[PDB]
Amino acid sequence: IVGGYTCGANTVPYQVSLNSGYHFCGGSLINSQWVVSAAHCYKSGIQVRLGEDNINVVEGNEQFISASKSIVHPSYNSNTLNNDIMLIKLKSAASLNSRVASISLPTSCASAGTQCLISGWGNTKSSGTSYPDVLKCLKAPILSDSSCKSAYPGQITSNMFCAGYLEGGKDSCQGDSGGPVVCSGKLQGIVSWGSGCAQKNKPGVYTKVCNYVSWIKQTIASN
Ligand SMILES: NC1CCCCCC1
Ligand SMILES: [Ca+2]
Repeated sequence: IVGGYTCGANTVPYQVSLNSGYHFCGGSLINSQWVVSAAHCYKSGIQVRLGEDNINVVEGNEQFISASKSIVHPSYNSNTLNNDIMLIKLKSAASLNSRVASISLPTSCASAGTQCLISGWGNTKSSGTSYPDVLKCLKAPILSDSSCKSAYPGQITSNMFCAGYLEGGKDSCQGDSGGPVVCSGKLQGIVSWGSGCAQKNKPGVYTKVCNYVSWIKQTIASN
């Protein structure tokens, strides 16, 4: 997260770290046994880490649970990044409490202008590289479809939205991939892609979760 702030330990209880020997992506806990992330985060040997603040220190609220299965969206295209969503099932159900909690799926899509909370352990620099270890947060508005399409000609599908600031300075970045965009208590977005981080006229692009609620529920119901 570039241009954000320190969330505070366990203040974002649905935020997970995906670990394969190291943090490589964020995710969102959506029930006791399932996490939503980005398809571009797919890899084998995933351990889901819940209740994290400092990802390099065991602080006492963590639950580490190995993934039993990963399900990338059937129509994920790794070239265009269309349908950038994946589900991860935990080998065992997490113990839900005030610091490890699920986030609600949307019942309706969010509109341009809605303020959202974006979070993660990614790079905090727009040019250099610095990784923070504690969870960072950013409040950002959803941008209009027209401004999003104008920012990225020929690249924005109906399954993507832009959020952030056209002036630059505030954005999600490398390592925030797969993490939450939460607006009014609903998971509306997944950190997906962009051209660099926090660059002028290049806001972050996010997977439009409201398009996938039916798929998420049917998939969970049968797996
Ligand atoms: N806003 C994006 C975050 C996902 C990873 C690519 C960098 C830019
Ligand atoms: Ca920790």
